[PDB]
Amino acid sequence: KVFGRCELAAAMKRHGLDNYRGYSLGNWVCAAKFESNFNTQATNRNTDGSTDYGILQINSRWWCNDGRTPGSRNLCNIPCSALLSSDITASVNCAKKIVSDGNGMNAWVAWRNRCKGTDVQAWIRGCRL
Repeated sequence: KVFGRCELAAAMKRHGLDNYRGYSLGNWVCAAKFESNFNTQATNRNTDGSTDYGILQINSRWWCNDGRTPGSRNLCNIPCSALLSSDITASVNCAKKIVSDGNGMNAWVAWRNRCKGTDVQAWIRGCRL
């Protein structure tokens, strides 16, 4: 499904992402917008054989297992198909593990490119949270 901006902000908040590891809610909403355009079913193939899955475009080489990626490490221990669900729970749980990995939100290229620095709070203004 395609989440509406405020609808997603409320779901990610309910799931403890506001200020998780030092990143305010807007950072996460901003990452979702440029990563998948709020679509839980987005997928994208990479030159190395991996695919990025879901609302947060979590990569199959290190994080989830899709059974077709050479060098798969499955560090969130989850099938990549669980990440395309309408329930963002599995994507959120795995993102909490990715961000804890000593680099933070730099794991998401769209985030470092389009969100890091800007007024990320704009992503949450006008919503009831």
